[PDB]
Amino acid sequence: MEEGMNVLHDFGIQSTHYLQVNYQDSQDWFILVSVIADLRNAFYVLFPIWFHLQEAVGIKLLWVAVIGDWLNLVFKWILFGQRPYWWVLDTDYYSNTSVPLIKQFPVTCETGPGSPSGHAMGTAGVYYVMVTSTLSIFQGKRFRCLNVILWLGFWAVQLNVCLSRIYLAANFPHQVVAGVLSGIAVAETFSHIHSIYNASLKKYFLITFFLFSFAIGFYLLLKGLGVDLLWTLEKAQRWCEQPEWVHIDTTPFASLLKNLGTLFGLGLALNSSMYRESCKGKLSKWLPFRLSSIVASLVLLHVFDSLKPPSQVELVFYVLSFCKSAVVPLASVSVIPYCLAQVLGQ
Ligand SMILES: O=P(O)(O)OC[C@H]1O[C@H](O)[C@H](O)[C@@H](O)[C@@H]1O
Repeated sequence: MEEGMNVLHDFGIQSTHYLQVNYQDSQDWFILVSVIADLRNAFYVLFPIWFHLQEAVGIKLLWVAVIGDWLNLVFKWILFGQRPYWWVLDTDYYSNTSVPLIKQFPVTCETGPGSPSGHAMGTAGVYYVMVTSTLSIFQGKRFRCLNVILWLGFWAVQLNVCLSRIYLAANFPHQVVAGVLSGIAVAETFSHIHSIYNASLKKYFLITFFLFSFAIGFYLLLKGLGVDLLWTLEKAQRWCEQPEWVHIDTTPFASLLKNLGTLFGLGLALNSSMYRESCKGKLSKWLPFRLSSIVASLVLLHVFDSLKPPSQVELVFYVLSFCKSAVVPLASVSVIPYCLAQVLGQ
């Protein structure tokens, strides 16, 4: 088996070297592509925009994003998998030959296993939902041209994300291909599910509790058994160039809490009391109201994102991240429309 994964690793290293050497003027473009491809933008930009227009799309988008980031974590733990920025300096494969010279970037110090890519998986899962929903909405409200344009844009986005994750290292081509396929599969699976709407308040809590308990118990069971699931945190603390390039917000534990928090926040916002009576006469039916709601949500969420929880004790950071993630869907669905209604309603 060892002589089989080495071929894939060497192919990835050679591809990264070729991209980095023969394309040097596209560094900033690839960094920008890798920056605006974070899932943070799927909770702070896409969801507020898509919730106030055909609100059935926003709930599906949030559910797909959360379940995709839980499945990516769980399959990242078991599949293991290296990243082409510590493997180059740690392997003993490049003996009898010169080791290739690879370059690191302020974003190439990721902590975590990388067998399914997570940027590609999330981007595919979200943009497939968006494109399919738009095609369904504008279906004969010349369609072939729109179909071709939207699918071309989707595939261009996926290709650019793959090239970005390969150029800056931190991932192998088979990893990004697997991530794209898994994201598309998850998007389709939730495209054929109709129970995520009008769910009770007990359902959301039971679901998030089951996910958290499964993750924590699985980790504890393997840790007691003898294996170490958190092994990439030690290999990223030696081979990263600058010790300031690693952050705690990219620790497998942080993402899980940040996803459970936003799921619970969406549940609370949907099953609250202000949402059920947001309209008070003539409201929630006019374009100015919804456009102003979108603008206010975007501006206030962008301002509120600046509040960085203190990172001195890990438990405090985890709980504050949970609460801060829970705030955004609750404050974007229940509070801003209520304030706008009570101000410009009479
Ligand atoms: O695609 P990757 O390079 O593995 O990055 C994807 C991962 O980035 C962060 O570190 C988070 O832990 C995850 O929420 C995300 O899935």
